[PDB]
Amino acid sequence: AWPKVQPEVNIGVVGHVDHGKTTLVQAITGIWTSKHSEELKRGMTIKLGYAETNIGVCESCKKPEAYVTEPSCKSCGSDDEPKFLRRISFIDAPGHEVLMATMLSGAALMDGAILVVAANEPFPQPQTREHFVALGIIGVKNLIIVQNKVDVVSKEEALSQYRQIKQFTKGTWAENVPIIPVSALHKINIDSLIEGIEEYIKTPYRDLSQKPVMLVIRSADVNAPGTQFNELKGGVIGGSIIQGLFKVDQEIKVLPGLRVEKQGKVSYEPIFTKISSIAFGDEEFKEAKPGGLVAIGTYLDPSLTKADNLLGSIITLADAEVPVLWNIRIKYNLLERVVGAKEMLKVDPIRAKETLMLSVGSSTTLGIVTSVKKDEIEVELRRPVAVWSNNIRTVISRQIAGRWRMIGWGLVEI
Ligand SMILES: Nc1nc2c(ncn2[C@@H]2O[C@H](COP(=O)(O)OP(=O)(O)O)[C@@H](O)[C@H]2O)c(=O)[nH]1
Ligand SMILES: [Mg+2]
Ligand SMILES: [Mg+2]
Ligand code: NA
Ligand code: NA
Ligand code: NA
Ligand code: NA
Repeated sequence: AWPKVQPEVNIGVVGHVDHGKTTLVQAITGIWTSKHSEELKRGMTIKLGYAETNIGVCESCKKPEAYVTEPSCKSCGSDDEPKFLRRISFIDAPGHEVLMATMLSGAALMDGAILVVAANEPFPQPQTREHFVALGIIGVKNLIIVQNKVDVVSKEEALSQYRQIKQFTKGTWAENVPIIPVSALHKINIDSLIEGIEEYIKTPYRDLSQKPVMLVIRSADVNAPGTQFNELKGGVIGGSIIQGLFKVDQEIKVLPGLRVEKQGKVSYEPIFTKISSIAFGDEEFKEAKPGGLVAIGTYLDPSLTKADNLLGSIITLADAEVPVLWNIRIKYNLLERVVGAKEMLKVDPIRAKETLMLSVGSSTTLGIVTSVKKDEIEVELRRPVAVWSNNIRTVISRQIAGRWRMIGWGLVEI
């Protein structure tokens, strides 16, 4: 039979609102992650979506139909058992223009991505561009472009759009990114997509000797219906491990941690705890490695792990030396244009005293620019950040026309 292992790779699903991201994740995994009525009432799904699947190959059948997402070869007309390849997970990022920050949060977890482009809409829509550029900046360059909703357009329309997309990727880092036509709704040509995922989004090399670091996704910020969060022994903290590994019974800390407030003075103090259990999907494990949304059981009271006063952005081993900073220095670069805006806009230079939004790991923090000199800024953060490394790229956003727009990026210098 097929093994039960944790997912070994995270694949983002990005693109403009209503282009078919959640439907595509369903076509691949069988799982619809969002709540239909909530989406109806709000006109959007604000949480990240998360789902998993095993991937196999029927070695007798021919490709792409030989690829399967369950232990059967019936889809390619064979009674043989498919060979297990790997388990993968998807991170369904919101496409709505008011939700870039959430997308950026999700993007911190991606090892690769699928950009979903609706065939029946003008390419490229504002969040098509914004998400594409964000992926570029962050370094999620193992990309597949999917032309979705091919069932509603003619061959000529699809061809025309294809030419637009080729023209778009031409002369960029994505010049050789494949473009795969599908219908997510009708599950048309999904096997070619799986084939593409195996070809273009290889599981990255993981150096398990690195210090363990996990980026935290608060439970209120994610729809992960398939992942067990058992509070029997205490609060469960979900997220994704970006380096090293964690093990049951290990001592860990949540950083920046708990908001304290002693005599007008405000600080965030680390929350130490211990791993009581580790879960992926509906299975328990002795250890957890990068890839997948892991559920780390602790011995903490759930009232703490769910608290607004807990700034839980990362988890590390208890021994880890991690600066927690209220004021940071960033060596930045600005985009030329506000790529996510409807109007054609140049991004203005960074000005002292302006408010910026900083995406660091899975966290989002507003800050005031105290100093701007050359290609470095100093910013006083509304809440501190935990800087677990010297090589950390933050994404910079600015409020424009009542929405937060990505305008650039930088290195957090410590
Ligand atoms: N005709 C057609 N409709 C689709 C397809 N994929 C998604 N849709 C529809 O388009 C709408 C947007 O899909 P959704 O996955 O919610 O887009 P998201 O906002 O990017 O997650 C939904 O009503 C889907 O039923 C497709 O391949 N063909
Ligand atoms: Mg959706
Ligand atoms: Mg139909
Ligand atoms: Na599956
Ligand atoms: Na198949
Ligand atoms: Na990544
Ligand atoms: Na068609």
